[PDB]
Amino acid sequence: IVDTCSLASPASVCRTKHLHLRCSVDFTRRTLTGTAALTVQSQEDNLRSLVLDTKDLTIEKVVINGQEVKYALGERQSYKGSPMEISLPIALSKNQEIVIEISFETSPKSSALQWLTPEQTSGKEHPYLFSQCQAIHCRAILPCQDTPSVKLTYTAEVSVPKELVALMSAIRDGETPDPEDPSRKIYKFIQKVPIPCYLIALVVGALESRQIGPRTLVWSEKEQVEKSAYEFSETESMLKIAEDLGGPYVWGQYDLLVLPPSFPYGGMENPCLTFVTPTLLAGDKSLSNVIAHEISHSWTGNLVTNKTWDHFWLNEGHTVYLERHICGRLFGEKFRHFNALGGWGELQNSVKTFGETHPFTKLVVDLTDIDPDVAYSSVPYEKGFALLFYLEQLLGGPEIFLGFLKAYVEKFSYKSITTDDWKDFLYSYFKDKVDVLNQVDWNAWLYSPGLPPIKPNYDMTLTNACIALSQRWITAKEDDLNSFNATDLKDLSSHQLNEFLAQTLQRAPLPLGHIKRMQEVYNFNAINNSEIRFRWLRLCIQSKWEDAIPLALKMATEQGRMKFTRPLFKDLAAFDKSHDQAVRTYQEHKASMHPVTAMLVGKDLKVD
Ligand SMILES: N[C@@H](CC(=O)O)C(=O)Nc1ccc(OCc2ccccc2)cc1
Ligand SMILES: [Yb+3]
Ligand SMILES: [Zn+2]
Repeated sequence: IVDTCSLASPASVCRTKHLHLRCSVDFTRRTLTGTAALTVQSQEDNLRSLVLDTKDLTIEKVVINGQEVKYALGERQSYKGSPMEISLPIALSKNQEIVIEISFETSPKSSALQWLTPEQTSGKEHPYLFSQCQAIHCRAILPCQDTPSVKLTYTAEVSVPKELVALMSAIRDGETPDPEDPSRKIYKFIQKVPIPCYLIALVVGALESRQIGPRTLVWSEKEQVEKSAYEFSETESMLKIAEDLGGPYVWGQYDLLVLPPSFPYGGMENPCLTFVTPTLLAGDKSLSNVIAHEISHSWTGNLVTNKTWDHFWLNEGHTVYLERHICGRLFGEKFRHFNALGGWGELQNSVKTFGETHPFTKLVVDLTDIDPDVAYSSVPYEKGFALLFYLEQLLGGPEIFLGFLKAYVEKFSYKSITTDDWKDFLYSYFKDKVDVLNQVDWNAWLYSPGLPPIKPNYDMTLTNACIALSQRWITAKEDDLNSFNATDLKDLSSHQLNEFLAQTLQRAPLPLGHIKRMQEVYNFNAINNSEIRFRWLRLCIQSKWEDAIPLALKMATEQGRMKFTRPLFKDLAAFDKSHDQAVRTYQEHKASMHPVTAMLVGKDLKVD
């Protein structure tokens, strides 16, 4: 079996067991320079040459056994990058290992990194850097078998300006002055647990920490540290629940790093140090479900890993399932069901957007010649969760299925697996209910496009009030407008307000006068909760409210979480009154945008 997203030699020929990383972070040249010492193990006899993934990497030299060797860079294959075939002096046989030392330089345009000028940061005095390697961007930082089917420990030391701090997806070893006498510190890191390379992460900036748990520090620039330490207080209690569900948390520390507004995702499950968007800082902890989710990846994702990106749903489907149990443990089973039903709604939106026969709406996909960033959506999260939730109900409830979940984590820990490994284990574990398992339409669930063949059962308690109010607005006529009032919101939680807007948004456009009335009675303009403001502005713009144009333009650019930024640029482009300003705003911003985000919005807007 082969990973169609990688150009490297497959795990069935050789495997990287370890990486030693020495490098310094160069803010003036906007480059990472250093050496990548890979311990490779052969899986065959007479292994004379292996191939690594690269993207826009400058190779300075490839040293083996103190001596240089003959390497070659192949032709670029668009988004995949270019294959780097290294020549081995002495032939390897089964399980024989060799260590290879690549001196490399990263391009300023690395799709894995965003370099921020001081003016792009909170503290206007210092620069900032961060990586984001998932899915296949690790090769844009260094030569590697850039596939999730390979796992490896790594050790790292990195030189940065002594006024700054380096952090990695590892335990911090310590800080010492650089060997070449610059004004630089050389920070050290160690990761003892085998991880896929997409989990290698690096941040370099004016970072400042604050402890919020026994195994948790929150890291951010000085001006965010205080609000964050508050927002994520619940973190350790979520960790404890996660361990109960998943088994022991094996990574040692669980730190949190709150990144600059342009971080592309809500969170990245970097081991030991989760990355999160600043858009979670709502000031009432209401978005802590994202934290629960990242915590859950410490088992589903980071311990048991999808073997290729075709089986990405294993990572995310299970993690969303654990996420919603943690929140259910914390706030009640009726809340777990509210969140699950909301997810089905987001799945509905994804299928309608792509189209119900579209290949990206299948649970298991084929990313041959597809850039994984382009296929990314809520489908693997929500169709994967739906399947696990349907199976929970089919097989006798959450207690029974969480037993399966923990056994599943236990069986495949430290491994990389496919949809079949999962399904075959489900059958093994539930060998006493095989006749129940044979009732499920596996082909449709796993391989058919569109909404799943069957919808699970959801408790409606917390959802009913959302439906009542959305339906009143959707069907409102002139003689209804005067009766709407802020008391409508009186008993609705932040989560219900959001779901109200999500439901209303599915029936957009609403009449313009109706949306003006909504602002008039609810004052949604004044809410800064990002999930809620996101959907409110989408509704205003799709309903042709010109006054919402600058609001939407502002949110789309003042932060770069793609979940918010892409749909806003897309709505603004679709609205004739804002189309031109949308396209010009993008073009004026694409230079200081994250590289992947810049590219995706461009394709969205069809610019260039
Ligand atoms: N940004 C993180 C967020 C997180 O970890 O929660 C992330 O997982 N990114 C990501 C993951 C997979 C990708 O490609 C695989 C794929 C397969 C099937 C369908 C769609 C995409 C591309 C990007
Ligand atoms: Yb009426
Ligand atoms: Zn996830």
